[PDB]
Amino acid sequence: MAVVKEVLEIAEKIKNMEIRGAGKIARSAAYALQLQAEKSKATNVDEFWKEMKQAAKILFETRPTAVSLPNALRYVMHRGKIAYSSGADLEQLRFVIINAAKEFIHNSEKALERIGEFGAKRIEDGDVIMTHCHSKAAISVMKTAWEQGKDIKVIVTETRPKWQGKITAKELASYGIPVIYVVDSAARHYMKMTDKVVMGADSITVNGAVINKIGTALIALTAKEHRVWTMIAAETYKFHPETMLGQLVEMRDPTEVIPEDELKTWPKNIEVWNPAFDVTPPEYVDVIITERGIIPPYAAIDILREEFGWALKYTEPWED
Amino acid sequence: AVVKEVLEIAEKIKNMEIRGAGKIARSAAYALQLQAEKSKATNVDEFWKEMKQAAKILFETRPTAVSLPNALRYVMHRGKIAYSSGADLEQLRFVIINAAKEFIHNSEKALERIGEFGAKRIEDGDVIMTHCHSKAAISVMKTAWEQGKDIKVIVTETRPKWQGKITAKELASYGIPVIYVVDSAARHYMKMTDKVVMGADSITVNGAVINKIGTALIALTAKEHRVWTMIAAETYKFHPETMLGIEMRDPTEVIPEDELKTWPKNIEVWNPAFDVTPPEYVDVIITERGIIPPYAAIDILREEFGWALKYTEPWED
Amino acid sequence: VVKEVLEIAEKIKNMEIRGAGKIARSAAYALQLQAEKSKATNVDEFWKEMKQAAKILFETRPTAVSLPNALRYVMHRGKIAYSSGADLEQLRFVIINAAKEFIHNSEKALERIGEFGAKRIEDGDVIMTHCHSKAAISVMKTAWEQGKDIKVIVTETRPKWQGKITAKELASYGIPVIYVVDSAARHYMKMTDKVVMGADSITVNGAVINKIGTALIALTAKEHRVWTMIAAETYKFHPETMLGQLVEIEMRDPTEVIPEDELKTWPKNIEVWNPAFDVTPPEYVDVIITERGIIPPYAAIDILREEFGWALKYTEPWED
Amino acid sequence: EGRHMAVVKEVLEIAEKIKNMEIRGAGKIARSAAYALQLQAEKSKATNVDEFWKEMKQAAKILFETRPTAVSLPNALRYVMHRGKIAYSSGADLEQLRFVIINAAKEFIHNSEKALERIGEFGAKRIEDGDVIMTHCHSKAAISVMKTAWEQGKDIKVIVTETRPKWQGKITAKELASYGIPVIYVVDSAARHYMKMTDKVVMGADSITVNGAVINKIGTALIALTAKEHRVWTMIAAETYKFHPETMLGQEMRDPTEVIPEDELKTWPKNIEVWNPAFDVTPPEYVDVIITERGIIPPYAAIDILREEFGWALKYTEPWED
Amino acid sequence: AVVKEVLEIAEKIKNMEIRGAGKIARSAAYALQLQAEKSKATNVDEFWKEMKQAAKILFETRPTAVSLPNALRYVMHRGKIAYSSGADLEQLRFVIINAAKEFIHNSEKALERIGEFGAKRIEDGDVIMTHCHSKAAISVMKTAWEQGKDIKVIVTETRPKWQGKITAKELASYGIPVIYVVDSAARHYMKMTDKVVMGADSITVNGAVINKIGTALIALTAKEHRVWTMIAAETYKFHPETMLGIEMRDPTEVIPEDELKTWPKNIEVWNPAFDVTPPEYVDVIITERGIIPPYAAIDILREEFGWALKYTEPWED
Amino acid sequence: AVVKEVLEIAEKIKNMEIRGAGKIARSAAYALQLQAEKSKATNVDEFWKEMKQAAKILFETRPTAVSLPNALRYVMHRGKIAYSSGADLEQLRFVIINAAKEFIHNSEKALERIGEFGAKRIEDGDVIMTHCHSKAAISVMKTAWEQGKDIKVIVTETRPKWQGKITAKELASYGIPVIYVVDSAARHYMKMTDKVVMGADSITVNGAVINKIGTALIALTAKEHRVWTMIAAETYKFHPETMLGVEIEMRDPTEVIPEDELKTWPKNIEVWNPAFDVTPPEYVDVIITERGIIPPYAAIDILREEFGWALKYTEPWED
Ligand SMILES: [Mg+2]
Ligand SMILES: [Mg+2]
Repeated sequence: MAVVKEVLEIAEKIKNMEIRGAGKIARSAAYALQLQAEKSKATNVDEFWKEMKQAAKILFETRPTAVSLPNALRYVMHRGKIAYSSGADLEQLRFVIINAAKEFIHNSEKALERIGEFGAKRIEDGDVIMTHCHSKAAISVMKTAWEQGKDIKVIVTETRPKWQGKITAKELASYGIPVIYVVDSAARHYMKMTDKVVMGADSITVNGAVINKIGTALIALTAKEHRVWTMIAAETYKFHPETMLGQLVEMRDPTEVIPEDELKTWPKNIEVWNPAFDVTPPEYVDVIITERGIIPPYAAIDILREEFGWALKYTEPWED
Repeated sequence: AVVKEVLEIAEKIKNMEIRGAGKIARSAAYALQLQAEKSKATNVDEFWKEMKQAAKILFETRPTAVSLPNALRYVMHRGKIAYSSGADLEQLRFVIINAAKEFIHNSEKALERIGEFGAKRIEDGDVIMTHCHSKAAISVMKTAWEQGKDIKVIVTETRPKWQGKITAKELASYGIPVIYVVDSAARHYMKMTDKVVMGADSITVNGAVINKIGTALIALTAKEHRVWTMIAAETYKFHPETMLGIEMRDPTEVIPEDELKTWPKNIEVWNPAFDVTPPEYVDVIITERGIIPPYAAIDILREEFGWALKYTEPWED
Repeated sequence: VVKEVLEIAEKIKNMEIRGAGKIARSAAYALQLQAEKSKATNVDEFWKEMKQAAKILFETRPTAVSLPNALRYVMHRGKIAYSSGADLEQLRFVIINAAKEFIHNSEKALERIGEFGAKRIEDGDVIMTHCHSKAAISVMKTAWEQGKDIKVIVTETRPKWQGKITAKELASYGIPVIYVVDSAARHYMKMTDKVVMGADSITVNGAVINKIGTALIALTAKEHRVWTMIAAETYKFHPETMLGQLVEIEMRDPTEVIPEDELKTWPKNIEVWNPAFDVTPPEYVDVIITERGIIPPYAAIDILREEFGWALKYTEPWED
Repeated sequence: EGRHMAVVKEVLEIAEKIKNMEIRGAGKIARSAAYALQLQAEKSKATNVDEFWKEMKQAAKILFETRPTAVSLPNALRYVMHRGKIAYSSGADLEQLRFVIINAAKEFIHNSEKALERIGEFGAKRIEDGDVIMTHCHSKAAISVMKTAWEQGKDIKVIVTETRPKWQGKITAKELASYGIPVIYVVDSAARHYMKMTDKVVMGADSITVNGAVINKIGTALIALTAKEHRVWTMIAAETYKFHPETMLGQEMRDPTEVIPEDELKTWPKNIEVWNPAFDVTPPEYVDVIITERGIIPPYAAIDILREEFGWALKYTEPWED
Repeated sequence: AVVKEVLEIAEKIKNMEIRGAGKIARSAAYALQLQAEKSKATNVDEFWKEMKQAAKILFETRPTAVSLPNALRYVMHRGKIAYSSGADLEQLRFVIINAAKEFIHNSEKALERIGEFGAKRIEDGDVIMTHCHSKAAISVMKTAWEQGKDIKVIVTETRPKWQGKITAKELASYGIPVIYVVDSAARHYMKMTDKVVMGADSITVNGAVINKIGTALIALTAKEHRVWTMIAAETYKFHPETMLGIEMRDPTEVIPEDELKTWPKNIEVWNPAFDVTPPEYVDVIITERGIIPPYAAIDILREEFGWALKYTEPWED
Repeated sequence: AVVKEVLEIAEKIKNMEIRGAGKIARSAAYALQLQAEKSKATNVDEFWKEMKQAAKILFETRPTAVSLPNALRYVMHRGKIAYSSGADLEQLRFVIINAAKEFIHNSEKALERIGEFGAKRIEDGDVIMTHCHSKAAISVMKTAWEQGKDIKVIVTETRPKWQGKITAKELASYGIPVIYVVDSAARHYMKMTDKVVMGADSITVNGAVINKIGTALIALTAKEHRVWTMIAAETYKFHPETMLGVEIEMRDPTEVIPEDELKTWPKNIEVWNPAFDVTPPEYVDVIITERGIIPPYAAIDILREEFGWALKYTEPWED
């Protein structure tokens, strides 16, 4: 073990969750690799690649759950592993790893903006838009469309149990966008007057299925039933290599639904389940809006391939 | 030319003292009965037009109500049929009182009988999903279980007013295991649901179901999962009109007045009471006279309340 | 039969008078005169004068639908009376009476249909229509006159261009019109709230026979979940089926499509087919707007039975 | 000394004709743009791979900007440039790079020249003797599939839809009739009525979206909808360079007088607005296969064509962008 | 007070000397005819009282028989109408006797009639895929062919009892081209099938069809390929209840006893007799009175067997 | 200059002496391995020629088979990359030999791996339905059962050859509770099925599955009931062909109706015994290969990345 202090610190903040959010986390791990590369005591082209992998394993293990973390690492390590086994020199390999990370970081910092741009192109003047939860990426599409002078109205679903809809209603209204706040159970009733559906995603599966706050799949279902164009705004680093459509089907604190004081006063045979997400089938989603462009759900695997060097080779860049 | 025994009820109905689909329809019937058990009518002619007022009276107390005009249509139809065919005082006065009593009884045993029919469609081990707080739907659940059927109910929260808490506590008290979830979880758990049993506010001539907001979403994913879906609704909830192709409630029902004051002026809170569930998303409707296909609603209107295409209320010109 | 009966039949055969309503009313009028002017001295002798009277009108244009219905309406009621041991005068009365009743109702049909349909039109509704249906237009004018702000998308309706007539007519009343070629029906179904069309005839199951193009529109309306209404008088309901033997209605003159001049400029191996109608399955029709009220398509048979005494098993009222 | 103009005159000349529209058609344009890049590579006076590559990118940029509405144009550019960008980045020298580019363009032009014939053959594999085929508008690719099947000895009858407002069906009817193919001319409204006696639907395309959706003349989607309703095998004949990386339109209202002649329309109350959309969008689910010069593929493989043929991927720049 | 002949026919239906939807229906009806033709009653009320007794006894032989209750409903419905309208002994006796004859004659022309109605929907050059061995369905094919139509029939094996072999030879006998294949080949050959014609054991109140296992599978792929799917069934096979949302035959039908003895005990050979085909997967039902949409099944229960939202059968108090 | 053992195995293969997807594959790979291990070439160029000739000799034996050519592509594609890159004689031999060995090893542990991956997607209590007799499919269930996961398996008879009996008996042995039911009952029991797992005779470039007749019907109903459906198949079963835009293989009619009984049937009757069903990729959630689970529409990527196939290129042993 010969990893820099910088790296060890970043992983500490990640492992303890001092750094949260797909974007910030990914940006952090990429930057950690960048540090291990800039300030490295190495001397040969193998000692460097070795310690580079040493670092990536640590960062990786801070949170098995974290979705964007593994990808930021794969992004930087795949290009590195390719330049490496290409016979590249020491100072040569270092350069590769630094620009890969720096390019990742920059790309990520601009992620929310570019997604907004790409999604706004699919937003028309007079469009009534329905959304769910509190998604920065989705909100960025609506905001950009409004800043382009497009006259839109956003139907915000409450999003029980944590009510993320309130934050979304207030945030959107703050920019001056007309908002209609509604209970989740009303998504179908108003799908009849919705032109576009724009939601975010915790992660995307290899089949292009969408993992997001419960209710999401319900909205997508009725949107599909009404031929309402449905877009999912998500960064490339949220694309996941495994299946979840029939492999997962995370349970959260039951008290999020029924308050502690209230829950204890309830019968014993009544059980409160509070599932965090549901899985939206690829067929219920028209396109996924990423920082690199709009793509169809089933193109998810191409993203995993082109971006993070994924393949059934089933071996992580920092592995062998 | 109306008895106080009538306006006696109309008042409470018009003022909400007598509230409930069942009770309101029964009182309306009872009213039309008294005017037939305490009336000073010479012959059948002064008698009939004497009730057309009693019916029209109650009819205008709450045009909004659904079970209100059906109760009236029930008796009055069987009255105008005999009347027209020709009848005297004690001839028509009879068919009237007779019908009113039947309806009233048929109603008192409604929830009981609906549970009966519904239970027959419930199997041991059936996981059941429901919405809002329907006595009709709950009766079905409570009967299957009281027949020795091992059922487990998934109760949806049912925002904005949380009728789910009521349904959850009530069912658990009967000793029925309950699983409480937010409305948004309806699709997620539809995968492990066997039967969907919900109530109704009203039913349309096409067999469409008008019920608390969210009901159509559940029915939509039930159909997506080929889950047998039943709507427990008594005959007098059948409307002779179309609703497919809107009743906004108090916005503070969703966001409290004190909290809603803070919110920006460009944020409106919409609180629709119901949504409309298409007949194709409902397998059968459980009435107190049997189980029927949704689109059979038009037949119930004809048989039960004497509805015909070229129509005119049975208590008018 | 008398003379008036005969002089009306020719004005029907020679089609010197047409229009679902006009001929129906005229057919009923004839039977009325036969009743009002018959010199029959016997009841059974009178019943025979009516049967022959009707048989004569019926044979003028079997193809016509309203005709046999006007006769059925009047004759079914006459036949019933007769079988109850009704006298010469009671039957004459029953007939004359039924005839005038049918005539009156037919006279108020367009108006009543207009009223019934307008109740199903909301302020701000975009309505797509096809051909030039007096019944459909009546629904639109009536809604507009109730103060409802509507915009009507009028389909061109080749080959005879009825859309032009409808566009000019609706626009003349102040109703904003969008005129499009038939091929754009799907394209604009996305901004349509309601579809209102007429019918040449309705089948025993609620299937609609109307001007070529109608079924395509209804097809895409079903695809977009757009409330579809057919405006049609009760006497347009036929006891025939479309689920059984394959029946394709009249083929019209090719020159309606390609004029004679242009047509002799074409290669001989090109045939110009010009079907008048197509069939809309009852599954693509939400409601039919009749002068007696709104009904689901599967109630069509109820109209035939209760209104025209038709019976799957029974015979024609003026037969035997 | 090595004095010379960066972009060669031939390129500016070809670009001119495409800009002035002197050159038209998805094939001809794509062919001319590719040929320009070929000439640039054949006549460059550069003396080092870097300068050459730079001039190459200048050439493409000029061509790309002639018509941002022409769909085949940028794909001809991507085909040649993507392959040049690869050779270039891989450290190839002037000679090697010139060859790669010149060879790619020749390859692209040859494939385009043979595209109609090949689409014709791929489409015919799916046509059977006695088949009743329904078409729309006037598509050379689609017509090619029909003439090819008819020439393989397969008797077919073609139901030609009128295709208003511009009446392209008349052109299609006369043309098919001329090759000796029996034709049934019909109004657009009759599509569903005759879909029951139809075996195959073969239409063309103006462009194909990333999702495999089809952009074609108004009415195409309607026909496809009723074909699906009836399970009639539906094929869209389209060259690879018509595949686009965008969604839906990727951008059209034509002149009202195309539908209602001016002399008659000046007679109509302003109260009536004549809407004449050029295209409609056909969902990939109403299309069984797309017939390409490289073969038959399902609609959702459109993204594979973009990648393999035009080195397309989720990048921020085009192969000729710095 | 039932007459000898009624107890005789009743016993044969109970011990099954009389089997089959048709024979059981015509027999039950004939029994009612006899009770009415030989009744020794002299009072209209005593007579009707007998008819109900005789009907109750006939109805209890094979409770689960489909057409049995309907044969009784047809006759007894027209009987309760005449009676309740105030008919005299002679008149009621005539109505019942007339209603039974009508039903029996109708049932005897059923196959012929169904065949004719179905054939109208069979174009020349059509390819038909069938299942099991249904006289009704085979009647449609035999008829179309007899009308001079060139059609080919694809016959599915129909495990476990190979009823397909019977249908094949039979059809072949008439000189109809036949294609025999395993059930599993349903979908693979759907692509070449113009129309699907199959029989039915019974039809539900929703228009769902109950028939030999596999029927619903064929109907599913048929709708997948949008092929016209017809179900040939007699009106008396329509039942007032819902099944969708059955009988388990002996495993020996699948794996012979001789061999099933070998197999490990941790294996179970399930052999259901029927499956439930959703009305959505069937276009029309071919009846002896006409071609109807599955959803029009309720109009047949009403129009033919006087079925309504009542609680009692025409022979019950 | 084709080595002895090469013409040797190419004989066993063309003579059906050797049969099976895996076996004929590994065997074909091996052949190329010996050709490389015992070649008498002076330089690379002449050696490659020998390799390209030994390959074309194995290929021409059954030019329509599926596993075989994928075995050849696996080794030959890797050899061409080397050769093209300027690989010297010994190097190229090394690449060839080590590629044949990867292919053979990977192929020997194919079933274990597939069962290992498929098992990850099988939950405790799950009811699995299958068709025909698939070692790969069976391997998944067995692995799940041996994982402690309580599972029942509905086995479909699978006429006309009754492969269901074999599968029912086999799964029984491992101690797995089986439910035998005729083909016609697939839908009736899909209502209680949690997962569908079947095999494949091959996979097309578009992800469509070619398998024993009746396979498409089951996937059809499984799509209707939203039951997670899985197809277990070796990567070398992917075939660079399309079914999109005739009969695959008509088997002897006697498997359906015996000669003794058929001989008595009239001319009018004609029995058709298709061997395969074509299952659309839309009715298949994932394919289970020795390298992991993949969506059907990714079949083209397996052909490209595993066997180096590309529509615009020629087989690695051509020219
Ligand atoms: Mg009805
Ligand atoms: Mg791909």
